[PDB]
Amino acid sequence: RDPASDQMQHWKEQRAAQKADVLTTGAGNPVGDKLNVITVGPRGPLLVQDVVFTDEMAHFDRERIPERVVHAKGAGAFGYFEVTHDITKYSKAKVFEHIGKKTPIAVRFSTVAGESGSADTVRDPRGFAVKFYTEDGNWDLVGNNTPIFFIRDPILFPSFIHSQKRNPQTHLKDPDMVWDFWSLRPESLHQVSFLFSDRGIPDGHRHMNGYGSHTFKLVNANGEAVYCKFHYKTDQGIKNLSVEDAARLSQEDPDYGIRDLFNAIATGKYPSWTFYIQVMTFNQAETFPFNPFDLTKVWPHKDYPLIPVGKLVLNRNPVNYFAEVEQIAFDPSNMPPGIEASPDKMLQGRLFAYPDTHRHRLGPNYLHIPVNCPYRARVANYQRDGPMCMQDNQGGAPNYYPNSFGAPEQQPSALEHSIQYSGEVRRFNTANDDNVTQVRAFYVNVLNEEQRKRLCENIAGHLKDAQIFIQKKAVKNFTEVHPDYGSHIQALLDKYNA
Amino acid sequence: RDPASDQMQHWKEQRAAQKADVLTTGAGNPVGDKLNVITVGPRGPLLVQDVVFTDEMAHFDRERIPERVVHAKGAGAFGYFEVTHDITKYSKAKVFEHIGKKTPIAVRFSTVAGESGSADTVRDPRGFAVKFYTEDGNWDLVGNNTPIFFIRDPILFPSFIHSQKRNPQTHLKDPDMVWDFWSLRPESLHQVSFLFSDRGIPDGHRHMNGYGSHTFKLVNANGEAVYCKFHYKTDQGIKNLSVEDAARLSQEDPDYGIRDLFNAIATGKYPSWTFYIQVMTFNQAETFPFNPFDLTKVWPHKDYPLIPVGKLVLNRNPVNYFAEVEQIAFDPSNMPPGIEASPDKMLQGRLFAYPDTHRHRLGPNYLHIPVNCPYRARVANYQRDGPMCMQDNQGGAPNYYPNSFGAPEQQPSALEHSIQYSGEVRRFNTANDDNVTQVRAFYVNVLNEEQRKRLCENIAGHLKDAQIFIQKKAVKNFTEVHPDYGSHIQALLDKYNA
Amino acid sequence: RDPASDQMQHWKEQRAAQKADVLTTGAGNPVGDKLNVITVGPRGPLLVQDVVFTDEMAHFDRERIPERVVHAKGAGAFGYFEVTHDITKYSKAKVFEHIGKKTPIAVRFSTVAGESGSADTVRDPRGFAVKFYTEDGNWDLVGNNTPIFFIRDPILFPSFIHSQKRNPQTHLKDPDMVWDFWSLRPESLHQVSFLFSDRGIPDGHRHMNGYGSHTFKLVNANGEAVYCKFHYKTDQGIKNLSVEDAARLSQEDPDYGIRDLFNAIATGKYPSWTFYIQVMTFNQAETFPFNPFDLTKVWPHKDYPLIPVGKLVLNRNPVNYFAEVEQIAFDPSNMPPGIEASPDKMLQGRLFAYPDTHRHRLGPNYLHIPVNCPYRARVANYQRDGPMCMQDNQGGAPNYYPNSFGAPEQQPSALEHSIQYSGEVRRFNTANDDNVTQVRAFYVNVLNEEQRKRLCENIAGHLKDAQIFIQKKAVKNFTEVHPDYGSHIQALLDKYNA
Amino acid sequence: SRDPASDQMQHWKEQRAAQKADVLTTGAGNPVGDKLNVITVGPRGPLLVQDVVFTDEMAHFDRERIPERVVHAKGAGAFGYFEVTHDITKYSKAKVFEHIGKKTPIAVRFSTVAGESGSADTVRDPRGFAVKFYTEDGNWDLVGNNTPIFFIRDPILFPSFIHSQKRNPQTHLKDPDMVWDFWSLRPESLHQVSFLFSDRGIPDGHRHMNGYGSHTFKLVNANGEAVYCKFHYKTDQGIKNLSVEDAARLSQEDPDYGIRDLFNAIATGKYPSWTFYIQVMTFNQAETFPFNPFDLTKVWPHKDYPLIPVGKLVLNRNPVNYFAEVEQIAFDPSNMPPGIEASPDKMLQGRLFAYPDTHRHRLGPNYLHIPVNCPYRARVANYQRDGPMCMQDNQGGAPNYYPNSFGAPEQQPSALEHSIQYSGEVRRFNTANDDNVTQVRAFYVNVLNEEQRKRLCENIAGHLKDAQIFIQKKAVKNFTEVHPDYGSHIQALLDKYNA
Ligand code: HEM
Repeated sequence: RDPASDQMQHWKEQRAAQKADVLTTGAGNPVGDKLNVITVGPRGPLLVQDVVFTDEMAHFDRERIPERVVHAKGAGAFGYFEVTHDITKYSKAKVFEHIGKKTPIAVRFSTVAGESGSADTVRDPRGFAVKFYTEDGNWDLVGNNTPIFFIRDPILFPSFIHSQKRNPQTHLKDPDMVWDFWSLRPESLHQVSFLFSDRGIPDGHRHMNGYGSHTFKLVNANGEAVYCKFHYKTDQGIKNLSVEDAARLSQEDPDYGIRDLFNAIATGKYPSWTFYIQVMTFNQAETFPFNPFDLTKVWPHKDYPLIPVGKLVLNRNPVNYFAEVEQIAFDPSNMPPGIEASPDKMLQGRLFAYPDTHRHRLGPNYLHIPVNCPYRARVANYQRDGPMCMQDNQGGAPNYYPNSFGAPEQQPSALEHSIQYSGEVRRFNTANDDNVTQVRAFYVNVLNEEQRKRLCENIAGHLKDAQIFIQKKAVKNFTEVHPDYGSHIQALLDKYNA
Repeated sequence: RDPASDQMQHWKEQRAAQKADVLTTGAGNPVGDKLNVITVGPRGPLLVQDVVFTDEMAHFDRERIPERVVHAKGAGAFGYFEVTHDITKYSKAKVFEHIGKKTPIAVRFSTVAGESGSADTVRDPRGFAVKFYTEDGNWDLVGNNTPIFFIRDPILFPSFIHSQKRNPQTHLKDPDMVWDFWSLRPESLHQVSFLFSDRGIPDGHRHMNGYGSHTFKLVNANGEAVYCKFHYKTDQGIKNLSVEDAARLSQEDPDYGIRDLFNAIATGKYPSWTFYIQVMTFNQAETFPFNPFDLTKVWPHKDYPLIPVGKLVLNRNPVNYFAEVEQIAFDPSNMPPGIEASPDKMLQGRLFAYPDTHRHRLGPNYLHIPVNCPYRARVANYQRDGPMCMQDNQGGAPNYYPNSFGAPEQQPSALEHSIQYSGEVRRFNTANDDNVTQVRAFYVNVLNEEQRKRLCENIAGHLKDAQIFIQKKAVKNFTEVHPDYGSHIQALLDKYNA
Repeated sequence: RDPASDQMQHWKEQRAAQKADVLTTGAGNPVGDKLNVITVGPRGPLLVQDVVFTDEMAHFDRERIPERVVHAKGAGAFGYFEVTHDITKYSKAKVFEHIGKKTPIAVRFSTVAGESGSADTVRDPRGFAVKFYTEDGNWDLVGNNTPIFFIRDPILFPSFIHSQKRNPQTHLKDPDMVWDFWSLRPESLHQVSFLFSDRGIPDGHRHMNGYGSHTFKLVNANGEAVYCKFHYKTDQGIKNLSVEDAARLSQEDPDYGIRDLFNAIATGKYPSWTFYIQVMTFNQAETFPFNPFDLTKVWPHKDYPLIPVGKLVLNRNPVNYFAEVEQIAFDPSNMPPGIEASPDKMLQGRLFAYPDTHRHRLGPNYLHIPVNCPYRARVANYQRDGPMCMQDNQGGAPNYYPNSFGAPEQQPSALEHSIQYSGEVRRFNTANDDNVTQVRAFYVNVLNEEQRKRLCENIAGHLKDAQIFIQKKAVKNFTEVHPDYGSHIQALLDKYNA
Repeated sequence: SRDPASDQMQHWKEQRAAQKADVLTTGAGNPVGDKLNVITVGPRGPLLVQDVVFTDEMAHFDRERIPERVVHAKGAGAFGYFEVTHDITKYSKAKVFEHIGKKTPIAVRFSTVAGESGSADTVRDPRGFAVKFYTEDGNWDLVGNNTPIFFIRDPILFPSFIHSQKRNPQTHLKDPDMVWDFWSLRPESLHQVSFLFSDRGIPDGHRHMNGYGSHTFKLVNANGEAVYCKFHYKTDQGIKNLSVEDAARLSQEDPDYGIRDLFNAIATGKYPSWTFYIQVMTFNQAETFPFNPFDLTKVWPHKDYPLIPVGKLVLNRNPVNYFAEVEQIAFDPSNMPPGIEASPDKMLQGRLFAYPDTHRHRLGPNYLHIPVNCPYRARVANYQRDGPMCMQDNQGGAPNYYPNSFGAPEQQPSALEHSIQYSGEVRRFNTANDDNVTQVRAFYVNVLNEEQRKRLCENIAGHLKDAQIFIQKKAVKNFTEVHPDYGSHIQALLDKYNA
């Protein structure tokens, strides 16, 4: 009797008021009997000329595409972003042009490590990907529910993902892998501390915040630029699940977040987020006491306050999930003029990985998929062909550039902003950037002892199943942040170890 | 110039009287400079943040799809099929519903053995596929320029195709392979004789006939059935290129068939074909002097004369060749009600092979591409998902059948025609059915002494390159068709063997 | 300190005393630093010439392949099959040739509806696939832990699967879908009663049986044929979990089946199964009160007793799960001489489905994958090419049959059995084919009073969520099996709809 | 009395010295009783699904084809070795150059450029000359051409140039407007177009042509010192070309002339060889070079940069299966062992991405598991896993994350990349107006005699004539800037054609 459990009945109401459609093959031929197969006699074998069977059976056999290598389990919704404040002094992006402008958006939430059948309510970072359909093209802000990440170099991302997933022989989640990587890489202390905090299991997707995480770049109409951070905080309030609640729910309803989001929109409780930016000038980036492009660190609110910008509103549920959610593609490199990448190593690597994996998971022409289409921008270029090529393939337009025959032209208004760099082209070590200073501020200044104990309990509940030498180096890293942090964990580890 | 050479100039005189479009990325983001790459300094290395380069380059790297395993080289056009005579007593198909009914058609000609770079004017059968967009879905008549073929059992087709293409080690056309298989399978004599006659290299595609080759089955409104052939003869006249003419044109213009057909439609010289059918009753099927479903045999006109039905007209050149011709897919299994298959073993195998290879060459959802979409029918079934799902995926419609929720329903007016078959289920040998009779009639009656000489010499020019024991068995088959036939070729071979 | 948790340390104890391997790219180039990405200066952007990063990131972007459309969540193991008795009177199959002959096997257990991330201890059928690498090629016996199935016609299979999986709009398991199809298809009664009994949730894969379910056909050396059923019963004893235990484990260890099997093998507690068959002669097939090819029916033991055959033993864990378990493919069409298919419409449908779905999920040459390779037979034929062709591609052997150059030859002894059938070619309706007779026997004779209580409880526990009109027609089906059956369920349903 | 290619099926059979035929099996190894007749219900009845033999063979026939190479689709392949003759360890520490007399297996694919899988070999086109070294430090792919230069000097123009070299997107026909509108708007193409439309446009097979790395590369020695090098391999068979008349004839008579020619030469023992040289430019001379030494449209003059010998390439083994060993072979310019790196050549930078990207598309994500692409002389050990058509053991139970405490593969600092300092703005620097004419004039006036200049002009005219007049005018102005005689001679011919 919930809106999700009645969707077939609601879809019906319209069909009772018509007749049914005629059942057809894929080629549109009417089917006379699709409940019984063609055989010679009632007890005879099946015949090849039963095309109706093979046509439907062969499409069933190809229903599955590869799930996302990460963030495989998720839920999608649609709505709009509305400007509420003028930040045209920082970014000339059309999406910020004037107060009151609405831009259609697509959103997909997710976990990270679990695959397409896992539970929603498990401890994991929560993906929060937003796709803005602007006139200067699509702007993908592929954020998640934390301002930081576990690593600061993108070449370590496949290893970290491997360590979070299944053992390659046993196919089991391996704590030895999980904490051997985290202990050997102490830059994860910051996001690990956030991961095992209360915010590690949000109460559905509507009660959590979202962050672009990376430092980005904004460019105004004068060609001047600043660096920035994208925040969108829930208007529904920060709400989490205790580990007792999510465990029950992980079995009771592994699709808790999907059901919650669909039911909420289906009854008009349209969720919303307030969209902010932090701004840091180039001079301020030269005097920041850390690397401003270090994904393990936040811009403190005192020195870089939140400037409000707008509002994210989700008011439409997907009609077909596979078409509109499973096949949606977010590319962090989808950035319209007035918004550019920073030299954040992690973001730099993301600029390659997403279109690369999307050409594998979906296909070379994945931007032709309806939800991925920049349907508010006029696409015209010199790319042609590819498997599953749709529309007119830009027809008979000349396919080489430059040309003398009227094909599209570049326009200097969309050219990037120039930055001077100097240095050797090599691999600079960032393993020993500051790993504990901002974490100590998190352990002492952000949490109460009620949250400190739950956090130390949350880590010890899972680290206990790793090897003792791993716990040694793990605790060693927590004591460098706070001796309270380590010894608190160490006592609880002494408990499970007996 | 000819309308083919001027196609870029004409596009300029239709579009380029306005401003030029905006050159964008795949995601629609405008591009300021698509002529120079992003580097650090004028002589510095390339940067990953030049995603404009990666967007265009990665799509270029993915343009190519597998060519057709056969008939890789061809040309496409579009037009209509119009009804001129009433054959509704034979077939209830909506395509012949009333005289004057027009149906949009898609057509693609082709050679057979050559790949995408081969020449048009070479000795080879000529594919002639026609796609009818009917209200009952698409009907694909995937014919060629001969009423017969080389074999009568589909299990030998992959080897015959292998024998006609490149040697697996040298990648060269091997005459040993061609005539070893042909001498070992004398059922090929009928189509080998047609291949080496003047028709083997028709003057383009407008000057050849088209045939469904196979015996088909027609069903009227009262359930009664008849067996039929599909003929469509050229209205522009039969015309053939000579050996020196085609050899020269293979050098001067490999794409002769493309250019000729394109320019004809472009100068309003629309080619056309007169549609016919032969009808054979089920009682006549039992009295037929051969297997009536034997693809190596014709139905003689004296005993089974042609019957007018309609006309085929091609009057629209493709706008983008890749999207409309290279991506087009014809399935002989695509038959609307009133048109069914016969027990032709060859056709029986083709029922599986085409939708099977199309899921590979194009993809599981290849019917979603525009030219293969049945855009005059209403596709409604319980198939969902698949790679590159292009439509709404039928929304939130119930995906299972039967169901109590108004989803599509089978209609019993589309049921197939039921007939009894007699015998054990078993591999029946057709290798030594009649191989020579209808070939002797082709040699003595269909040709004159001018055409026999030119045909015998055409065979000798290719058979001479195989080994002697291959020439021997080949002559043994030709001598078995007619003594003058075999001795004629043996005379030429002796000359070449010197 | 179970062997699963200590897999990495055990692997390192085999290192120990070996210097670790040099870390390379895909092309074998040694890597200097795989922990830091190339940039222009310590805080400059990323460079395309960091091929090491791209080489690794691009492969991580492609790790995932489509999961199985059904039976996605599974566990694999290896061992052997040993012949214990003499059934050469029935089957000339070399896999049964002598008592004591050992044939290697590979096995995969699985759930059905859950996808890759789902839990093991849920109510579902349990796939039990066995691949026999025989000297006559591979024999795939793709069974599950029940001798019957929900349907008896393969064209209903996509819809049954669709109704068991997620709603197309909400992406949630939909009880209306599950029971609308089940209520409208009473042929599901027999397997539904099994599914919701105690046997619906086995305590791991070692404590369940396996059945081929379908009728098969055995042929001996003298051409005599008989029909057959396959049975292999667990020597570890049938053991099932309560829904309370199963629901609890689905939160603790969703991989309960994988862990129990991996650790049982690794501690030498090899599970085993006793392989049986039931034999029905063709004369008994026509006298049989039921249709001996209806997948919803069993063969009663009193009239067709279990004939012992051999032993299945699993004594080796997989080394790489993805390479050995995820990529393994079973085709019921893989059958050596002495083992044939029956006119069982369901099996007839499966003959096409598995190779079809493996060419998509895995690739056209998925038989080249080692676990799918028939490494005890010599593959030699005229198939060539295909994407990712890995072996010698059969070198430079003549690729056409027949030929005169000593290529592989057919041998007539491997010919199939020839039956004569009778009747039209048409779709015969099998919806009302005795849907209750063997179900009432299951309720009355097989079960005690407790089992009936749990059965009706497990039924009403899930049917409670279907619409009232869906419950009525469902209770109608159960009451047709037995008035006590459907009234006990109805008595429970009213306590749920209150 | 027939070339070895013709007799290959006969030679295959007689290799079976009275062996007895292999048993015909399905894909899964099941013996086939009758692969000549399909299963029917009666002699005149319809086909049955339980004929698994027919479907198994047919469905694999339906999937034989893979996408062709987006460029260089038409070509031939051969295998052999590279032998070191001189000591260049002063310049590079590559194991393939380790000591004099050291041999390394090589695989080579020759190719044309524009035509697809069915085109003719003896047509005017650049010739691909890719060489794969299976060294103990992994594979070294040297993906070269038969010319030391190219048409453009920025990788972003390569798709547009290739498009303008292939078929018109509506008519599927070759288009002179497309071809000569791009070249005339991009006058950096002058240098390589002149080489194209000279006598070296249609070589007489693959054995009678040179090979070059074209790009400037970098060589690093054992001390960490680097230079800028050019790779050269010269035919030991002599420069030999086909006339326009004979090339036209052979394109019809024998479309696969080069494939056949190379195969018979190896099969009769006439193994072709190429002497491997290197040009060497220090970093000081790099700052003094009158052009951009990383400009792919320019060569280092031999008088100023002489050839230093290294060894010879030798092709002595034909492929056994063309599809598996030639059609499926994959060369990646980014396959470079230590002691060999890339220069900031913008064209080389784009190719670092394109080939492994296009190879994951054409062949599949795990294309390095294909044998002819396998670096079978080095032990692959990394933290990559799974993927479509995972072939070997997938590295077993080895830990799949780095760093790790369980003895999995480790980086070694001896393979670390050479470091160069760069300075400037990060932006798009224009190189369209670099020197486009200086070396083009040297080739027109000195490398060619009067007889070759006429054939050169007649080849440009015989093709450019089919373009529109306004394209001919801007094209001649480009040739005029090379030399007035150059532009005037072409204009003299074009006026004859256009009448
Ligand atoms: C018309 C009926 C059926 C059809 C069309 C069908 C189809 C399929 C398909 C497409 C797969 C995926 C295979 C893969 O991707 O690896 C599969 C898996 C499987 N099926 Fe069915 N199925 C049917 C009924 C059955 C029956 C009757 C049984 C057993 C008696 C069964 C047992 C299994 C098992 C065990 C697997 C998993 C194989 C593995 O572990 O890799 N199925 N089926």
